[PDB]
Amino acid sequence: SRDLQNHLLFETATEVANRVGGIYSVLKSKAPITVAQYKDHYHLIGPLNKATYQNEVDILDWKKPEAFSDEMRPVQHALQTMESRGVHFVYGRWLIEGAPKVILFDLDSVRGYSNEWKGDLWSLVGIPSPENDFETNDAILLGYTVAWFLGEVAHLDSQHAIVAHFHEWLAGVALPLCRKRRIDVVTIFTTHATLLGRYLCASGDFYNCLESVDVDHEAGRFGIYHRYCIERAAAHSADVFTTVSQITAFEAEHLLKRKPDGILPNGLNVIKFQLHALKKEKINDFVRGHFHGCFDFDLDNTLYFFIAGRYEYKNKGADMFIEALARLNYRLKVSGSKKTVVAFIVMPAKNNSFTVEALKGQAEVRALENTVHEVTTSIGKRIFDHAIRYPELLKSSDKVMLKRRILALRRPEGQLPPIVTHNMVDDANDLILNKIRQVQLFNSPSDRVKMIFHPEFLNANNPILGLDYDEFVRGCHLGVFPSYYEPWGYTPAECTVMGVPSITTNVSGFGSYMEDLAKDYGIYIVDRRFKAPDESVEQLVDYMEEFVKKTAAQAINQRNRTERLSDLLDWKRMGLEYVKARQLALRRGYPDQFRELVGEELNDSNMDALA
Amino acid sequence: EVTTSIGKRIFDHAIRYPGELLKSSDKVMLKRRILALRRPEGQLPPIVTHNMVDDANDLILNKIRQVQL
Amino acid sequence: EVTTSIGKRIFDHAIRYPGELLKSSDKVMLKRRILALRRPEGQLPPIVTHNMVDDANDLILNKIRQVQLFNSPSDRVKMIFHPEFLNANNPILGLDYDEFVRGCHLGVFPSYYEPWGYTPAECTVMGVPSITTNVSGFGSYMEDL
Repeated sequence: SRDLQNHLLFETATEVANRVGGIYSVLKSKAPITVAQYKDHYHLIGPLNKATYQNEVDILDWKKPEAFSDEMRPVQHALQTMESRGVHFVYGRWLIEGAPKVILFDLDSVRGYSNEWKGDLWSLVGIPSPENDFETNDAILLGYTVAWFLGEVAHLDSQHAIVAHFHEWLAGVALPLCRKRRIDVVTIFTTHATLLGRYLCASGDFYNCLESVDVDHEAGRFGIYHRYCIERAAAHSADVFTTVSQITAFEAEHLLKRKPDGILPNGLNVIKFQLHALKKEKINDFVRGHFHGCFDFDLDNTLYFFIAGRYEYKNKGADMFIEALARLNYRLKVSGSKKTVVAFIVMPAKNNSFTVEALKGQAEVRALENTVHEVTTSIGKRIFDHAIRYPELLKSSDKVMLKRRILALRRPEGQLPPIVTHNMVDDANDLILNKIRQVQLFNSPSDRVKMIFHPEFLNANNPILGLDYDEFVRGCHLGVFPSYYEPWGYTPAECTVMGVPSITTNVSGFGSYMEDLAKDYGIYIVDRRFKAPDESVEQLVDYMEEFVKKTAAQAINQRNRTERLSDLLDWKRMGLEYVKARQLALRRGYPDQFRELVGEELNDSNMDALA
Repeated sequence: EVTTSIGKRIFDHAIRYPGELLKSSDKVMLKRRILALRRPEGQLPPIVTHNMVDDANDLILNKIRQVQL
Repeated sequence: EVTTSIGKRIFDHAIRYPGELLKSSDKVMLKRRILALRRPEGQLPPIVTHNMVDDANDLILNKIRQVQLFNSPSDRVKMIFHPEFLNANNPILGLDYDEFVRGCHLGVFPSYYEPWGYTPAECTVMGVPSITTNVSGFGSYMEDL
């Protein structure tokens, strides 16, 4: 009879020590909080990537008697066993804050049992498996191996109750087998999206008619069925099934046919982040360089809005964003407003570096700054040297360079400040460019919202916008992320962690989470789920307008409010949901033993029903 | 302070395209500062920086006094 | 980051008065940073910093290829071709021409046709030894002093 109190934890995922997904970040940022709790009882397991593992893993020698404590011996012999049978792997530490221990199976050292396994899978779970699909070959390989490893452990270990957490389908094949072979681990499966969710939303309706689609048919339609089956099989074979967000839990219910037992939101290592004025000034420098020759508005009266993230035109809501800004521009012209909104779109596209036109802008305004500085320290010297000697300060020499530098700013007649900072490797087909053309936001002086597409990551060493993303974000006034498909939404979340009011939606994971915890705290949530497409856009313009018409003091209220929401997103608090999931996996596995530890019988239908 | 102001005024005119640059406020605190440097008539710049705990006897002082520097 | 962590710990000790000064936290981030510098086996430091819009036909690249200066460790002269004007605000070589020139030791301008040669001349005005030629305008003028 096993120890529920002092248990083992094995977290499995494709991303363990190779950034291939956004799960990499979850796992990496969670390490610290879980390593603190489980110390050397915790291991992450994943497919060894032979291209990268050396940049991320402190390779350890696992055979040395020191490598493991005495109670943790069994894992070591468990590994020992695996090597006998010719299963090669890299034990080691994953070089991140927390430095959790890691088992990385060489999928090549097992590639042999390929056919034998594709078969054994189909004849226990009816999961088809074409040979042209490497990922599933890899995901089956990984699966059989880990299940193998865990049986071994469960065999040798007999003191520790064993929980095994699996993330996303690619690391889920182990889940059916663990249930089939009646292996003595309680299992947990978290999905960070559904295959069908992505695929259905990859064209341009969803959140309404998802409850009435024939999944078996739609998976078919996408050449996905075998992948779909692994994702479902994992979801039913798990003792506890979870998703990262409420919104995704609803998608999972109907697309995978099992109602999630709970939600495991993504937290951040909030210390890792924790200025606005100091950084806003760097954005100012950019704007003067960009609107040189026709800089006709007041920076003390302009607001900076931004959107950022992967370039997913429809799914990240770049379409709503631009459209809403065009409609925000009308409202401000008609209302006769005094303010300007310069709106950045930071979304990496294929590009051929900066446009000549945008490089010049900056260089000429930088030289103006230099000349002014040289000229005024000259006046300084002259005023002071007069005063100290007691008993037009600009000489002709300075006037001439001053004049030259100001003439350098004039721009060709009828030429407007570019809507893009880079050379697009597809100017004609680009979804963003074409959408801001359609709405005719061309940065003309009449236009009260200005547009700036920057199709590349931000680095502080750039000739244009000399900010690192984190710097730029702080410098700004409002983040705008009208996402349509977005299981978590790190960017809005981490935007808020940095003390910057933001707009998300109720169909973002982060959004939906945030909903249950209004607008006074610097988070607006656009309803993209129940209003019609157009009413959603209009609600977005309302939130923007409201924000523009905010007094200097009304804004500093909000800023200060959101900044205090930051502690709500640390793993210190969100990690408690991983604990409910684990402890529900235990309660379900050893119902009897669990009653003895708690002093009664607690309810076991949800993680929240338990606690 | 005065010159960084002049700086910002010259830069803002320029950046916006399309004579006394010292405004009255500056000329004032400038004048005050210059006047506080005036020394009481016939008071020369001292030959010493410190309070001498024996001003009359000190060899150094007296010798520079004797040579009237 | 790590060093000021140490400075803080050393001072705070002494000031309170009355061995691995690097905690585990710091050793991990140090080790990652060191491993991130490992280059793929057999990769030598490029001879060029940029993307050549005609890599195969380029006169400079082809000549340094024909002389086989490939920057391997045995080579006692390293070769860096930087096909672009120098600007302080660059990711790679953050210097203006004038900064870079000054920070070098020797400018080499073996010109064949050059009625003056402002480059070697200004090089010299910035206090840097330089090699020109008796067929360079500036060289010729220099030979008479």
